[PDB]
Amino acid sequence: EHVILLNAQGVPTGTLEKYAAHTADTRLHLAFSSWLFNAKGQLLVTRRALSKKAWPGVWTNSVCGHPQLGESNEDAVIRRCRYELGVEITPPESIYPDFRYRATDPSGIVENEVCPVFAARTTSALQINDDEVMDYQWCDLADVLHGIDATPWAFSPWMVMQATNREARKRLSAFT
Ligand SMILES: [Mn+2]
Repeated sequence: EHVILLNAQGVPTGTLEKYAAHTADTRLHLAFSSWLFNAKGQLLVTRRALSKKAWPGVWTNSVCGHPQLGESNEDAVIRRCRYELGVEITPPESIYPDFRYRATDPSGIVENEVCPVFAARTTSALQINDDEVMDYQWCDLADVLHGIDATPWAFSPWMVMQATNREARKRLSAFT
């Protein structure tokens, strides 16, 4: 696994090995986030495994990751959903294509990402990958947004930042 590097124009300049790109001085790179909803309209919230290098043991939106060379964003979502959660999904839909953030985790590991956001619905049962996900929950969207708004430090910084953008929250609500 690698990440795709980007300049200030969102133009790709190359590539680096996933683990090694993520340091105290992480260079701008490409990621994605998806918000997954079941047939009841509940959002899947997941807790990252204790073994993750960056934000281990942290609650977060359904699935995030790094698209690889030659793979669309959508296919990255679909593949990471099969890999982390053992689940099939409807075609990912853009909700926040221009999302970009920088943040620092309790060990000083920085994420610095152009991170388009998607929503999809699950169409099969979860089969949890314990190396990635230590816990999850199905929740009402409005409950999660109140949590995020009250105690943001309880969630990952990309989850919070995505959820707090007005256009993004409105599209996520409409999707449910
Ligand atoms: Mn990253």
